[PDB]
Amino acid sequence: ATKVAVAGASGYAGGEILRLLLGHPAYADGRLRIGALTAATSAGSTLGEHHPHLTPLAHRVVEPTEAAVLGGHDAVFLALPHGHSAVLAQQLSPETLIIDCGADFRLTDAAVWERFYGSSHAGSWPYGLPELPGARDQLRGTRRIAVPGCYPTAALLALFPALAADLIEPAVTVVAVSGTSGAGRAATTDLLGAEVIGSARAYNIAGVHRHTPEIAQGLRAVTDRDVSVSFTPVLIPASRGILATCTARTRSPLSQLRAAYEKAYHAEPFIYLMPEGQLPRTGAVIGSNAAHIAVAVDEDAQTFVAIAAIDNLVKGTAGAAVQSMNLALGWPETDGLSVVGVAP
Amino acid sequence: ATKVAVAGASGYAGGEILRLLLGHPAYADGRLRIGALTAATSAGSTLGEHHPHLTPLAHRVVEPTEAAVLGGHDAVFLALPHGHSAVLAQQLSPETLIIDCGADFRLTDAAVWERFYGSSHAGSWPYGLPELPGARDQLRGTRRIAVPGCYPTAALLALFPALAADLIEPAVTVVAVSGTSGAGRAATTDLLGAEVIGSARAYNIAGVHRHTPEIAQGLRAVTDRDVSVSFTPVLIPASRGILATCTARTRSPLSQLRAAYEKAYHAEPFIYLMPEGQLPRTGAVIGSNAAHIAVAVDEDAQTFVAIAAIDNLVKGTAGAAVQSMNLALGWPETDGLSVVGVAP
Amino acid sequence: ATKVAVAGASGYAGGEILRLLLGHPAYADGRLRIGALTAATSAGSTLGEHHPHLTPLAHRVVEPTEAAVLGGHDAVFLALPHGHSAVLAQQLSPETLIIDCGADFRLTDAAVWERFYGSSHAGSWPYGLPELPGARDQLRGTRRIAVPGCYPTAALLALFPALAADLIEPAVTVVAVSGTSGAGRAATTDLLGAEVIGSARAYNIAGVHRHTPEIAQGLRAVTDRDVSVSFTPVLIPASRGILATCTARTRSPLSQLRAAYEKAYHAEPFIYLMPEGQLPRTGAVIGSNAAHIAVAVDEDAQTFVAIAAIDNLVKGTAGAAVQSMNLALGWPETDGLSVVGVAP
Amino acid sequence: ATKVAVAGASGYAGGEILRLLLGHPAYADGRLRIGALTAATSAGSTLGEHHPHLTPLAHRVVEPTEAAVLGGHDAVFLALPHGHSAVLAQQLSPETLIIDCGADFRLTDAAVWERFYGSSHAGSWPYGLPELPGARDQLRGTRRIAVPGCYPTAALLALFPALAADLIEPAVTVVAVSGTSGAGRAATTDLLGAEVIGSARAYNIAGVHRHTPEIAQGLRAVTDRDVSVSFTPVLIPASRGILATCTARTRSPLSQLRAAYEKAYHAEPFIYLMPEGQLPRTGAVIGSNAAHIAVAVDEDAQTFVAIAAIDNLVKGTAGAAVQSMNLALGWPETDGLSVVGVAP
Ligand SMILES: COc1ccc2oc(C(=O)O)nc2c1
Repeated sequence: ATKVAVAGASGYAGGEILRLLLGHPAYADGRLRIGALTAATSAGSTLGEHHPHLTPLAHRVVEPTEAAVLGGHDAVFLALPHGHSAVLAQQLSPETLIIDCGADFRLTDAAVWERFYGSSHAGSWPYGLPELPGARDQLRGTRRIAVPGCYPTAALLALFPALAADLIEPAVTVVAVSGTSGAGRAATTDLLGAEVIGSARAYNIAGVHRHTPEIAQGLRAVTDRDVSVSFTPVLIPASRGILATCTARTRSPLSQLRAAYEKAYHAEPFIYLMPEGQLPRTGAVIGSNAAHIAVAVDEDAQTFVAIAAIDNLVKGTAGAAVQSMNLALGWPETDGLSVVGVAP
Repeated sequence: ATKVAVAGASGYAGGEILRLLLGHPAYADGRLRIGALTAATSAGSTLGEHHPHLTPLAHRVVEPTEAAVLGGHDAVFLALPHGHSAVLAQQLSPETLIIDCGADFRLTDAAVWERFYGSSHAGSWPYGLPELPGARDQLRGTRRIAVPGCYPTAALLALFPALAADLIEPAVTVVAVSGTSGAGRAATTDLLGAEVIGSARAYNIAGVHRHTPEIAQGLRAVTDRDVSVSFTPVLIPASRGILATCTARTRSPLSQLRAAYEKAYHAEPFIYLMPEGQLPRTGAVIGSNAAHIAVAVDEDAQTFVAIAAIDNLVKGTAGAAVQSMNLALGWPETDGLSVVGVAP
Repeated sequence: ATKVAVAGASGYAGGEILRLLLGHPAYADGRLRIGALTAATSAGSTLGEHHPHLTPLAHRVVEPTEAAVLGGHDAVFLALPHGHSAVLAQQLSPETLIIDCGADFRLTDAAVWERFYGSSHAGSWPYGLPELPGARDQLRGTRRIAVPGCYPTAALLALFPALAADLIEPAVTVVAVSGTSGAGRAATTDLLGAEVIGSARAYNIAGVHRHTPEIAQGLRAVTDRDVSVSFTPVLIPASRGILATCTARTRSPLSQLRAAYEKAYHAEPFIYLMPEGQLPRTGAVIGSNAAHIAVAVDEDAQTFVAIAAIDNLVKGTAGAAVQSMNLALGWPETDGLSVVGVAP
Repeated sequence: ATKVAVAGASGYAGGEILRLLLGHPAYADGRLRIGALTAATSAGSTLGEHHPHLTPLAHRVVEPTEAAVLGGHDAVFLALPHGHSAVLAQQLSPETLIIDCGADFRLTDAAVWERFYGSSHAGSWPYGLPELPGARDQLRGTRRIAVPGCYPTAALLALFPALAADLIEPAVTVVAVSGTSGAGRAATTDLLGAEVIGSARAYNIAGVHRHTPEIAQGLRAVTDRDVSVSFTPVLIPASRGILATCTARTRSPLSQLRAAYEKAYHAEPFIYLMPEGQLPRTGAVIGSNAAHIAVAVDEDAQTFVAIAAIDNLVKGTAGAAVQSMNLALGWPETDGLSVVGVAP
């Protein structure tokens, strides 16, 4: 009865929305209808030209991207770059579920948006990260979703408990490796297979990366102290995956950092704490909506280290969208989002 | 009802079988229960120490592979080296469904089997290739199953429908590239990551790879003529996937061959014919039970060319295992096996 | 005192030429200066913005590709392995040593050329593959070089000693895996890292690959029969590397065939026969101008199998180019060319 | 004429010394000669069996690792599987140049050594990082040399100059990604291509890594305050390369920090300072002995960021090893070591 359209369907995100939408129970029983699949430039093509893993929808024809095609859908995924979701949302009937993978609606501070993105703040919508305290309540039956960035999802999951229990200091370093699908499907020379194979490199360093404020915005959402974030992302030879290594100055004990995480997550179905003597690997969460997380303390340096492993495309993008979609239409949150990753 | 056991749950196959069983719809509604996860290798530990993606079963403990342990199971998965499924099939009730991922019960010729293994021939169970014509009816209600080798699964899918209608000569050549995951978890020096990264090498050439006669066996089943197969495997920097390039001297028009395949596979839900001038790619099938297949004709060389992409671990082993038992138990055969790959 | 210019310096073939020139003995003593570096687009930027691995040259500003800029150089390299260089070559003084990496001057049949390239045939220079019979002689002193394609160099190297001795039939099959760098540096979607990592796809199949007639061409110079080439190329997750699997039916015994290959190759310094029971791998030759070669007989298939492994940018391109530059300036053939690869 | 021996030649470390030795200019003129090749578990096999990339020495036989096999050599490179070569070192003539790629003779603090390794402190020989203040002198004419770890080489090359001019706090964080050739050649189930490919994982975190102290020790040698090291190593899908992300609270403008680096390094030919707007990548330095460094300041977070790239098997092992052995014998430091990488 609920028909959904996808803007950006030819992208990596839109291909991952459509993969999950195809595995959904409400798509098996026909509750959910895959409607119009639109793209910016390849309007006229079949889906199987872009996404040959989506063979069920291979025949589909990709449509232009305007409200003339997105009307009369109940949900609408925008897997768009920024600046487009803002104008496009305003064009759709305010009763339709807009779920935005773009950044346009993530930020609460307008002057912060302006410094990192260079367009005008559209405004804030419910953040698509159910585990974040106070977010699940906000998304229940909501008709707007701003899905998080991939890196902030890894960083908040790794760091927020220990800072929410005031067991670490509100200055955190984050260094996260990520696979090449976070860069997008836009072809450049830095994303050529020959350039990324057999090479790592960090980029947009020393605070300029746009996720930096997102990490701090979500860290400020469980603390009263000023929050400082040094963010460094590294590109590695992998197609999916994000290993976030999170550090902060601490003084509290391990048994208290530990016990605070399993209280935060012992009921969270998608967040998994590694058994003692295990560390997360991106490999283990790939294709799933899970996050493998380990905590430890560096004593000779008085530092808390949290490590976190998500899939940039699932829990960092599309999974988060469908998860928070489920809460938006009252369906079971884990409707269609497995915790078993495809390995090796 | 229907209790399930897995012998050799330590290795790549066991985990993959467990991964499928966890998504099987009979596991949701209870008609299937995951029981003894047995293993000679490291009996005593938790699964998670070996399969950190199967976290619903990370707590389970690896009992050793014993007749006593598999006893009292309505179904026993056997993903171990050759020779031990001959031993253990003899130690279990002839009514228990035995699905063997090993080699023992595949070759219905006896001098051939001793020829390339040095064993002595255990016997012959129905070939778990529900798309080999006739094989579907020999598994509808069976209790003994031998699932195929990964490369044969791909060659015979690429080659049979054209040899079946004798549009090709029975002298076939097949060079197939595969990931490191079909070589097993037995840590050897040449399977190391540093060596297999950035490297492709041929191995077990000049028809001495024990998948050579298994391709033969499948192929005589569709020709009265004299088959001779030149098989070369090549290993490439990937973990899952098989791309099989299969060519043969031909003289029939492309149209005659094209339509033969559309006939053999139009109502095959797992076998997908690439649209005209599209080509299989392993990344599109990985994590899926799909075979992606394309054919053309080399006129100047008067060769038929067939390309077949399977996920080596799903459709080439575990997914076929699961597929056969679906037919064994009179459950729909598409249950718990998807055609949507995980890509990129 | 030889001045050298490279047209196409911002790409892979050009960059690898420069890399071999910087470690050349003639460059170390002033006998070879590195003149102009040109490319179509991106003039005025620095070479380090394209090849940060070539830090000795990183300061060099890239100039426009005109026959002017290229003038006043004793040797000019045309780094266009996928481009068309015939125009320029006939606008430069004919006293210049011209090394064309592209295909324009490879083929000695205008008809074959128009069919596979859709353009007017521009002629036929000495094939820069010194190892093939009577190839090294036409090169000694030559001021015009046609550099062979990566795939062609491999297949030819593994099959010709045996066609030449009439110890195999002239109907050869060649299936070659290659890293993504042979696809050049043009930013196309299907060459992004996300796409090529974890996948393998055959491309341009059924003899529609412009390298098919080149292998036929080079093979025909060693026999009298026509030669029928079934050539299949596959892309694998690697940046460099070519491992060609070459089959052909025979009734020769192996010891005769190995005899052929030792005779063809005992005094060839860039060509290494694998000891009995060893097979080449691509990682073993990356960086080196070497080729690694094995040969076997599938007897139950009456087939002869050869494996060749070379680097697609060294022996398949810049190494051959430089190896034929040494023969063209009367310098030692191995000057600048290592036989030791950079593994792992 | 210096006869050189290599203990543990069949490992990644050893293979990389012999490769560098073959390109050394004193191995062409004959002042250097490759003597014994000791191999613990494979005496009696052919080196080619272990290092198919080293074909000039494929024929050599691997001998048992014994002091008589080595004696009678002017130089002995020690590269044991887990170092711990103090025992064997003691069995050698004091006349001999001993270059230890292990850890036993690295650390100058015997209690530190005991705590991290759990063993006798055997002492400390000159550290093979000629670029460190006052270390190059300790190296001219030495006959003992302790090769530094791959990780400390990069962390100390990214951090020493800031600390040396007192421009950062002495509390430093290091997150370093690395290829699997830094973890040795010992066949283990988590070092398999199927496990590494597709995955990143941090290991031995939060002070547990035996290179945390090494980084701490080299940093102390340049400032008068005391230093803490948060060190986190991350394994990524690559055979070679380390990308070190280094941070510390900042005391200064960036102009002060860049000056500190251009002064410290401008006369170091293996250290390359990235230009305006560029950042280092591991793929630029592969197989060269260069390190590429860039530095920046994150003003919002009051954090300095250094990024360093080196080939772990070259500048973190065999290159430092041969670069030291050049100074041990008064040869030019740069002999046999290029600053040009094998990209892509
Ligand atoms: C992570 O959030 C996004 C948002 C837009 C995107 O677009 C693409 C693309 O590949 O075209 N990937 C995307 C990811």
